[PDB]
Amino acid sequence: VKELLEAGVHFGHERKRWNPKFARYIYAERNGIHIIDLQKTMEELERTFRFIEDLAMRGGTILFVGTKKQAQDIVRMEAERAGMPYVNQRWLGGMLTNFKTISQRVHRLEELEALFASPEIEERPKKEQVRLKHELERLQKYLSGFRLLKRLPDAIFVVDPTKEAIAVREARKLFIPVIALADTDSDPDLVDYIIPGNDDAIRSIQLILSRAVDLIIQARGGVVEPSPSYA
RNA sequence: CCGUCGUCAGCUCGUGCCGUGAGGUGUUGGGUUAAGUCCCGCAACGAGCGCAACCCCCGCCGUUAGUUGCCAGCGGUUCG
Ligand SMILES: [Mg+2]
Ligand SMILES: [Mg+2]
Ligand SMILES: [Mg+2]
Ligand SMILES: [Mg+2]
Ligand SMILES: [Mg+2]
Ligand SMILES: [Mg+2]
Ligand SMILES: [Mg+2]
Ligand SMILES: [Mg+2]
Ligand SMILES: [Mg+2]
Ligand SMILES: [Mg+2]
Ligand SMILES: [Mg+2]
Repeated sequence: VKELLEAGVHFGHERKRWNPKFARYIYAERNGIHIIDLQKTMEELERTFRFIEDLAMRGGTILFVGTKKQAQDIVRMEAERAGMPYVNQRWLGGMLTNFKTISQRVHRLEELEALFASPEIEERPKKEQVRLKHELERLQKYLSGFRLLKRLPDAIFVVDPTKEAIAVREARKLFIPVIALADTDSDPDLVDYIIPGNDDAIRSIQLILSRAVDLIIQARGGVVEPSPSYA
């Protein structure tokens, strides 16, 4: 499952826009660029996946965090493939720390599902349709992956702990383990299970996500061959 | 019970987040409207009292009804 042709996909980026805590996972600066010791990536995959694999067979949910436009679509395929929740658009404040309240806003979604599946009155004003439809069209935009989540995840898995510091912040306050693919602009000490790698190139996001999705499905009852990606 | 600022676009709440704390946040920000009006954005997410709507008068048309009201037509018409 592990693989070594990762250097055929990322080895890292971003110059002196670095975070000094990450130096322990950096090989050298060549291309005017911080370069990640890929060896140092394997070590942490071994330990991180052990967590994920051990987390797999226990039948426990995982929240998928990626919202930079470089990792936007690629998380949506993969979280569904493993049948687990994600956030694609905005990470709402209090998704975790205020779950019962945020998820009180999925009950409005599930309730819209039914109402627009006929009939429960269509003699409701034309303009109210206009209003309700768009609201469904609005709600749908954000919550499509969060709706699966019906309880606090036993872990969360992140693309950018720097870009999604808020997510990381809530998880911490809820003692939830934090997992993340994360490059040198990020804060290492902040993540429990670290995948020290490029977090912007779609290449790198595909390799590390999918193979982690596969490790999840492998120990969660079955296996399957390849998954969708743009070249 | 009333005047009043003021028919002005405002005033808050629940939870979460922030601050030792008063409190902030949301309610700020772009745009739009008669309006916290609606949109877009966002550690905020919703809820409430207000705005608006629902009620009355007027402007067009219709159905129903035709006296004490009306008279288009015809006939009588002392001439109403
Ligand atoms: Mg990065
Ligand atoms: Mg509060
Ligand atoms: Mg202060
Ligand atoms: Mg406090
Ligand atoms: Mg307060
Ligand atoms: Mg105000
Ligand atoms: Mg205020
Ligand atoms: Mg404004
Ligand atoms: Mg006004
Ligand atoms: Mg309003
Ligand atoms: Mg706001």
